[PDB]
Amino acid sequence: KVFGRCELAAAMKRHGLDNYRGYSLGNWVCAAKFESNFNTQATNRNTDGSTDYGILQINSRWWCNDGRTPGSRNLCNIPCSALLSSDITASVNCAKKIVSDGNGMNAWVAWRNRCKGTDVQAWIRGCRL
Ligand SMILES: [Cl-]
Ligand SMILES: [Cl-]
Ligand code: NA
Repeated sequence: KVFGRCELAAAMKRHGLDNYRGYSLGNWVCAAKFESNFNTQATNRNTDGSTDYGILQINSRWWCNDGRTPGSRNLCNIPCSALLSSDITASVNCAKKIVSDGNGMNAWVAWRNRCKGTDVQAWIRGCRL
């Protein structure tokens, strides 16, 4: 599913991401925009053989099992394919574990490089939330 900007903002808010660990909703929408272009089916392979999955591009080296990342952990205890659903629940629940592990949203490279320190509230402007 390719989410609209306000549609995704509303779904993220319903799933408890607004101000989760101090990150306002706009940070999460901005991160999703630049990680996946709001596409739940996005996948991208990394140089170490791991793959990033879903709207928030969660990495198989640590967070999910895709059966093809040797020596990897599955800290969210999910198959990576669950992160590609039109239902963002699995992605949100796993993102909450990631953002809580000490490094905050810096775990998302696109957030650090394209959202951090910008007016992220612009990403939810005009939305009925
Ligand atoms: Cl915001
Ligand atoms: Cl933080
Ligand atoms: Na894994």
